[PDB]
Amino acid sequence: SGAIYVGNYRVVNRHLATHNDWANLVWEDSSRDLLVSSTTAQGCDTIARCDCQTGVYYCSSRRKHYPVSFSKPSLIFVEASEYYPARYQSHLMLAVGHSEPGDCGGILRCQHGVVGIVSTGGNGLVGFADVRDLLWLDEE
Ligand SMILES: Cc1cc(C)c(NC(=O)CO)c(C)c1
Ligand SMILES: [Zn+2]
Repeated sequence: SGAIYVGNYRVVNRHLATHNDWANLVWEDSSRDLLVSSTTAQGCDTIARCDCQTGVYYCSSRRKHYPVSFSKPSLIFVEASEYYPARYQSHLMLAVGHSEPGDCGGILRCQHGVVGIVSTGGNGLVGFADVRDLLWLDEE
């Protein structure tokens, strides 16, 4: 589980979005596993605006923050899960690291702020949904 809180926006894994998230939906993209809902109060997380390929993510399944290299966001084939059938996930970054279904929502951060959230796993590789192209999160 886990969310980014920037301005009056809340960014979650589409598959872990609540009734209130959908009820207060701003934007979702199933192919990205992303959803943004409107929030009553202001968030404090800074979104990275950068082409960083190194950072630290939180892995709840190890209660540990792992420094990682990660690939640039790309269209990648992701095997079937509880929430999506075997499909091509867009805006996805891969690193070598541990990832279990419940690690979705763990933040990936570089020196600039939040790069994305854990979205995929398996075969000793963690996948993060990029949010750095969503410029509109830094305004209204
Ligand atoms: C955090 C996380 C971990 C794993 C193993 C998976 N599974 C897949 O990659 C697809 O089957 C998903 C969706 C999320
Ligand atoms: Zn950066």
